[PDB]
Amino acid sequence: DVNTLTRFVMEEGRKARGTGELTQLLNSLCTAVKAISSAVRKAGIAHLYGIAGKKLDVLSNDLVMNMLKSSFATCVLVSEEDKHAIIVEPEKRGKYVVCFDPLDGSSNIDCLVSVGTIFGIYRKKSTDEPSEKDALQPGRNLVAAGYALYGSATMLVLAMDCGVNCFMLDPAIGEFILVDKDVKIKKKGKIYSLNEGYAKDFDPAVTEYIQRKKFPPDNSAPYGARYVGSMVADVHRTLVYGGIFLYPANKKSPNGKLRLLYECNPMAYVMEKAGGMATTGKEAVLDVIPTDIHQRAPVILGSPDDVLEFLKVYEKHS
Amino acid sequence: DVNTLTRFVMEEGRKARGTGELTQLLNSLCTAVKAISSAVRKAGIAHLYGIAGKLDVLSNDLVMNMLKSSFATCVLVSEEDKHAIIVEPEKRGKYVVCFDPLDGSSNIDCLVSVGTIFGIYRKKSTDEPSEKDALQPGRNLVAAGYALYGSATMLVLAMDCGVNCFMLDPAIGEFILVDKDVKIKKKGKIYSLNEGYAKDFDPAVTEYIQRKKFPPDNSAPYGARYVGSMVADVHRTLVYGGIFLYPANKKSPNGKLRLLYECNPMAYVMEKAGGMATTGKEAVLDVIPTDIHQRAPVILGSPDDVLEFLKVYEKHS
Amino acid sequence: DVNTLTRFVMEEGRKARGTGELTQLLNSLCTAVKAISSAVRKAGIAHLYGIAGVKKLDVLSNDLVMNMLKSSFATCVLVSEEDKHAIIVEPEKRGKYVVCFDPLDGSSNIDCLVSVGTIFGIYRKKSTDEPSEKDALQPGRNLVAAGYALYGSATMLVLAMDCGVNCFMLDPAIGEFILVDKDVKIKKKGKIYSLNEGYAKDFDPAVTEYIQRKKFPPDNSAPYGARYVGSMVADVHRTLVYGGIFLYPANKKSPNGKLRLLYECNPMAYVMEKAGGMATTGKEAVLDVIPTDIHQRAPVILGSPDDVLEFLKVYEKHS
Amino acid sequence: DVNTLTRFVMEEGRKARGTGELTQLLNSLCTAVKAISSAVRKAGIAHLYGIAGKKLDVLSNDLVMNMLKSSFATCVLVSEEDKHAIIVEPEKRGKYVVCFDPLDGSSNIDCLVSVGTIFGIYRKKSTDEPSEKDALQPGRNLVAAGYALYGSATMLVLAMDCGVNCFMLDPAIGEFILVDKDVKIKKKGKIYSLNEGYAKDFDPAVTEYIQRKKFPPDNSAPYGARYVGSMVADVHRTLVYGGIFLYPANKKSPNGKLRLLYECNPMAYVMEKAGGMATTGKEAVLDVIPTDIHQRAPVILGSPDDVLEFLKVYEKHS
Ligand SMILES: NC(=O)c1ccc(OCP(=O)(O)O)c2c1Cc1scnc1-2
Ligand SMILES: NC(=O)c1ccc(OCP(=O)(O)O)c2c1Cc1scnc1-2
Ligand SMILES: NC(=O)c1ccc(OCP(=O)(O)O)c2c1Cc1scnc1-2
Ligand SMILES: NC(=O)c1ccc(OCP(=O)(O)O)c2c1Cc1scnc1-2
Repeated sequence: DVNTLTRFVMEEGRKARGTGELTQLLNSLCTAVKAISSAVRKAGIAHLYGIAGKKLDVLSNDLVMNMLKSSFATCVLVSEEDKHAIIVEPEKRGKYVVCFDPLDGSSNIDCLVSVGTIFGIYRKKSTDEPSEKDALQPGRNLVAAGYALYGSATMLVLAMDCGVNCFMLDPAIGEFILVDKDVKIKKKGKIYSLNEGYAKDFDPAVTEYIQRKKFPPDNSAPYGARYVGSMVADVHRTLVYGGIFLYPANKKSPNGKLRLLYECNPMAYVMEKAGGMATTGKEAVLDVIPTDIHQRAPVILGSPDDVLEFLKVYEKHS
Repeated sequence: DVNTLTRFVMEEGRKARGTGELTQLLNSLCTAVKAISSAVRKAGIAHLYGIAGKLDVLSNDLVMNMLKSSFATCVLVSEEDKHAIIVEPEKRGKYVVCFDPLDGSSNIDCLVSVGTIFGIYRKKSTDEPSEKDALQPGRNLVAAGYALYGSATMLVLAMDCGVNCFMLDPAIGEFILVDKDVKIKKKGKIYSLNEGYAKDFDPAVTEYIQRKKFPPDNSAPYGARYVGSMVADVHRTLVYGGIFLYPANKKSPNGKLRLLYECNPMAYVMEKAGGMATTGKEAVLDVIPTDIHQRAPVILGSPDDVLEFLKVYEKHS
Repeated sequence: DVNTLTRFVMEEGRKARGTGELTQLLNSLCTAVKAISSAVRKAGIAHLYGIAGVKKLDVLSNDLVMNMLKSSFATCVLVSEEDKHAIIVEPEKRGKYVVCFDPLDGSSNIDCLVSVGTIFGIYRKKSTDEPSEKDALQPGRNLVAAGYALYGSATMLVLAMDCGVNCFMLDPAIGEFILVDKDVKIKKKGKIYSLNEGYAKDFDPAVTEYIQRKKFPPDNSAPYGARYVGSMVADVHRTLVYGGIFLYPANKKSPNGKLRLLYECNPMAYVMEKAGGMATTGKEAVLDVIPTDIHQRAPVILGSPDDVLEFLKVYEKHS
Repeated sequence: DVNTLTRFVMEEGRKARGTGELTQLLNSLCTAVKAISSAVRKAGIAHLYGIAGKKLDVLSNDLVMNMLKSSFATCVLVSEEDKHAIIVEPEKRGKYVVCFDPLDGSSNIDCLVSVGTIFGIYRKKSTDEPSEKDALQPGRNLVAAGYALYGSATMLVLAMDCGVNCFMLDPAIGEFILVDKDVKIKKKGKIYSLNEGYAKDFDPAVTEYIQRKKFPPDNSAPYGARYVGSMVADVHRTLVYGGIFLYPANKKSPNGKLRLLYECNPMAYVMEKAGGMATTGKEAVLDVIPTDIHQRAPVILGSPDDVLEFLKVYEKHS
């Protein structure tokens, strides 16, 4: 029996016996993702080049912002594109807070590298008028999170209490088809992923861990390396094939490089619901209590056995 | 003035004052690429999952059938077939095509970028068409390039007139020229290779990479990128500059990538863009093949970067 | 503020405070319509012609609607022209709704690329017994929702319910039905008449006179223009958009008409009335006919109120 | 062996051993048709209705005009949209003259009625400077003509000396696939098509002919009636199923309503190449010598036996 994102979300929402807001929020997000996908694949670019005689990152942010506002299900929206949190006007306010990266990896979009949209949804905790503070909740409080990967094909990965589910976008009918149910990551993988160009500035624990991947002390087979440079692409591969992904702090970026609210937490949430792990090295990414919407956070995630191994090394140097 | 792949190819073909075969060959290849793109993006997958109650193989079938039906080819070598395919007499043309229908499909499960690579040669002898016709050095290529099915689909075509990039507009199924006579940066800031092979690296590769991470002159270290799909990594190299490596080692003296449909085409694109592509010992394009599926080591990209690698290579030779 | 079919239906369903079944039913129908549209526009036809080295569209369309409706868990009885008998949903997937539909209206002459469409009518099961064909034998007056999808120059879904008639345009770039016309109302009177005049010889006297009045106005006013696509969804939609009248009447040859009551007449009659229009068999409102056979035919004259009323005047003159 | 419009045209052009201009002209027209089709099917309409926060007839004209000019194959362009003939600038001039209707039937497009693009291509016959006069050639001089129908699906019908060929647009790959080769219309059909709302003003010959279709003299079954209201739709159905199409002259319109250069001649050309007929009642549409680029012309076309029958009636009243 075929299942669609719309059908799947509607059913889960029905079981929750709530107001239906999260359902509308996700439906709206889904529509925005399809619009972003269409623009990313360059539909209509011919008109830009004069067949008849805005930047993608900006368009993507506009699509998400507008669809979420018009869903009547949100009150505070934090985007990687905007310096300040966006406060939804009173007549369209809902009880949810959304932190998102409209188009992850767009910086190197020129090379047609895979790009994506990352999102994390929280239920407003405070009763105060909506403000940026409502987005400062630990990832542990997420009600839903995931991402859309615009790679060889477009896929939406949605994680919630019921687990992780993957939907493939069928461009013929503009429908997200459920192709992988209640996904779980491999206990242990054979791929490590990180920008080794930072080698010179790596912390000792990262240096040793990577060394163990290339020169297994037990003389087992060395791990293969992959690093697309786009978090959504690297994380998704990690989910599908297992292994480990790292974007640790650098000497130059003492608090890591990736952002906690819309890059780390969402992926950490997907990973844990898939039976995986995500740590800053000191604690679970999901337990970090944010003080700034754009603060950075180090992150090491993936197969449990792989992350545990890294933590062992980390502890040795602590 | 907008330009399309069809219009561009037709015009160049007209200037050559030939039979029009290469034009038809490229038109057919273009159509196949759009079909592969459509399937790669998973159009119609809903029917596979029961809404009404392999990609590598499909891609090879699309290229094979379109090329044969173009009446412009006589010998077809594919990464998917053990032996060279000989076009039936009634559909034979003067060209030989070596191609990889869907490069990087091995990891297609993670939705990693994939692509199609191709190299076109003019048959050199009047001998009945055979596998030998595809054993020409890349230096003899008349046209070569690839289609990248990434965030968007792009077709990169290299010929004597240079390198031109066309973006596929899915709304009208038309390849739009967006970058003309492309040239790669003299020097980049990104190195690309599977460092998981570190333990088995050749001494020259180990030192070169060490210089990218720990520049002896204390300059900024290079960033690392390795998609795992040749078309994706090579295209990034072309767009941003830098270097790409899939070298040889004691255990793989000739490398892992294939000369005919992976190395030669990319080497050709690189040189036409003012870049370089070496096996370490000689230019990839000068290697004279003896086997259609033979492997070849390859280091390509910005000239200053490749030259630097060669300096290190020489140091260990 | 943009609105989509999914958002619109979800909201209306929420206001009804029910089980959410009709919402799932409509979502599923929507998905099927997009799939039908894709196939109708011939996506992938290249594969059929050997680009890489097959079932009829009416059959595929029926399969799409049937499968999506069954999988919605919101239906129990499905009537289509395809199957002679009503389809009874298996117990484990039964919902409280009954759906009567025409998977691909006008497919008979589809080779000419004439506009085609999907027509549907949704009823709430009334009986307490086991689902059967009988549950589809309700007068159109009992419809909870009805409409059609027109696969013409563009694809549009017209949905009629108590709240009125709303038109959604399918944006192929994102596979989303965009609301472009809200609470639509048909013009009080139009200037176009639509029917197959090839049946002239067998026309009922009332139809003959009425048409005569459209071509040769009694008060020498401007004669009406004629349009007849041959596809009910196309002709009816034009009638809704431009106003006027559509006829597929009965006669000596066809005493009960040619179009089907359950999945052709009732749905269009429902859309017409919700839009402030009319739909009569000549004797009574189409919506009031109590069916005794799921495939029974019914004569139908619908469109602008003033035009239908005028027809009825002529009809009465011959009665 | 699959064939595409691009492949088909390139091959025919090669056999002509010319400059390649008509090939480029057709390729360019093909691209324009795909762009028009995309817009007609309303791709991107979501952006018009605010998903992120120019009329079709005008856009269509712009697409055809721009693509034809940029083909470097034309010198004079006549469109139903522009009062005066468009003269291609010197640096982009080619030897062909094109008369076209960018979007036929767009007047009633609000009802989603089928619409289409009609075109007729002539070779400039003069040696002087390009002018409106170069478009005043009888249809008999056409080198190529046809139309694109944007109906349930999009199809391009191309007629040339080699015959009539039909190509279906596959939206998945934006390719026109040849599905019907060297098409021939039925000797006799069973459908008549005309706006009977003009009955009161019908010419006596038209009145009698239609009367014969409804009340047959040989007691054969009456013809069925069909009238979409869009010439491309009605003419295509006539081609596919056979029969007859009429848009005759009456009391008020002695010269008919449809335009000779970009509506009548192209369809007349398609019909004759398909073994059909097209008459004004007095002579073959293709033999009319135009004196005004926008002049009207009566037209009766379709299956030969049907047109011949009409002509018999016409002669009876002459
Ligand atoms: N525990 C959960 O995962 C949970 C809790 C409350 C919910 O809805 C609450 P509402 O906003 O309707 O008040 C929803 C979920 C999963 C989904 S999917 C669509 N809605 C929900
Ligand atoms: N020098 C060149 O780059 C060259 C030589 C011969 C050619 O065709 C010869 P034909 O097959 O028509 O005999 C073509 C080219 C560039 C292009 S683009 C389309 N055709 C050609
Ligand atoms: N009066 C109405 O128009 C009405 C009554 C009950 C309904 O749902 C009942 P449910 O199946 O949820 O129990 C719905 C409607 C309009 C829409 S749109 C989606 N659902 C409904
Ligand atoms: N006999 C014909 O129908 C004829 C004559 C000359 C032609 O090309 C003349 P050119 O512009 O290349 O000089 C072409 C055709 C059919 C086609 S299809 C593409 N080109 C042609």
